[PDB]
Amino acid sequence: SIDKQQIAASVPQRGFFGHPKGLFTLFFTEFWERFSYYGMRAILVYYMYYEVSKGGLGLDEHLALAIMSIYGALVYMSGIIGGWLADRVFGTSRAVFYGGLLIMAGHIALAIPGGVAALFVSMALIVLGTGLLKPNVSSIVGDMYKPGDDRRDAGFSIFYMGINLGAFLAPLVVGTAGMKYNFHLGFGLAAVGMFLGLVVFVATRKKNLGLAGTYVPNPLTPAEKKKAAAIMAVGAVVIAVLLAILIPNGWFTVETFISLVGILGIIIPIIYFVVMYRSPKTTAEERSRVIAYIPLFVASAMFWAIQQQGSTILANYADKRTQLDVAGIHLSPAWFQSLNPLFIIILAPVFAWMWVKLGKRQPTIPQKFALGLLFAGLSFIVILVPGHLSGGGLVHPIWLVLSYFIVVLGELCLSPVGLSATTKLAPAAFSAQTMSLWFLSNAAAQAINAQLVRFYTPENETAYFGTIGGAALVLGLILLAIAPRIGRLMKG
Repeated sequence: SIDKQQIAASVPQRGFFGHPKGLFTLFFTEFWERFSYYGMRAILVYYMYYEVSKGGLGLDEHLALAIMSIYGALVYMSGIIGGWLADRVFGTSRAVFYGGLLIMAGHIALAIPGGVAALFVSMALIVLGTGLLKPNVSSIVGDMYKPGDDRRDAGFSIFYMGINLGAFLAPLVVGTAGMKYNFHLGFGLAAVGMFLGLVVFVATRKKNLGLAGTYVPNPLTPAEKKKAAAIMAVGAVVIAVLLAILIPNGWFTVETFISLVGILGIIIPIIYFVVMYRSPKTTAEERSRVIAYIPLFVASAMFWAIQQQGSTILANYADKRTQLDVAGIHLSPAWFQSLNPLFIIILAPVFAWMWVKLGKRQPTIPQKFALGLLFAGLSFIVILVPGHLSGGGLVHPIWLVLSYFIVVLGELCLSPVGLSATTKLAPAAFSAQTMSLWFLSNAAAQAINAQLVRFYTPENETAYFGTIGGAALVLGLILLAIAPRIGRLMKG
């Protein structure tokens, strides 16, 4: 580990609107990575189930939606693996570079002509790449600011703005090109986008970032290196023999893989909670807090289940259930993916002002978890209405827009206090696993979403939206009732 002051001494402190010029490097690196990921994601589901004559892969709609959900789950889990790799072996800067290369390679696999096999390879590359780049790029920006610098909070705020900006612009650019012209063109623009991010990072990181991220904070001992390497070596071999027998006659299929991730989505959080609660490095007070964190984890998972279905289920809804031909123009179904980031950009300052204005009268963190859950459930109730009232046929796009608007209201309640809630209720011995634990509920939600896809049909569409939305409302009411007890248990 290199001293923070010596790190800051290597980084230029000016050059980018009162901020270090390294922020420029990191803002645009992450922007383009998010742009590419969100652009590709906006059209990926359509590319999967559209007929082959339309340039699609011709897969079943349910299979496509399930794969999308597994995709997001694996990406979230990959950030945990990748965060460990930078911290213990690569360094954050080197992780961003290698990750970025893998991401770019993944987009290329989609850009070039190919079938379902090309998609699976692309998925693996992006999952691995995003895991290395996404969590580690945000680690470097902190390195640029010396302790006591009041520009730090402002720097992160600007950096995070690029994530939303990439999320807003991508479906309008990559989505339009992919849907209107050709799918591979859109995937190609995503590849170009990531390439732009790679260029800016590689070319400018030496001067702009200096020593930041070029070191290994927690390197393995020599004995650990041999211990680690053998496990993956044995691990890699063991997986290979299994799949070789399983692929033709097992039979390990994409459905089995989807089921596995669904199994992992339930098992993994359980193991995490058991380990924390049974840990000999925990106090009695901390063990009670872990228990108190359980309903908060469940609420998060329920909320993110609905929210992340906006990129899957509602994506299919925009394409199959929504009147695109309005006002003499044809709306692109991928454009609806721009709704969530747009509403976030506009409403987030309003919510912040509201919390400030409320002051002591503002809801507590567990109550904000409940509010988020109530809004999420409401968004599904609203969404079923038009299809329910109409005998059949497409519905007005205003219903879907409203549904996205409502879930954002819930997101701005739960999400900003999500990590904060996790830190306050996690034992000091597990203080390092705080981000992973918070990410885990979002990952588990998406893994579960994939199992729920089969229930989403035109026949029981009302039942699907109603049961899920109803479940969120019920849990929301329960959480409100136990919120006072949980709030008092929080550290502070």
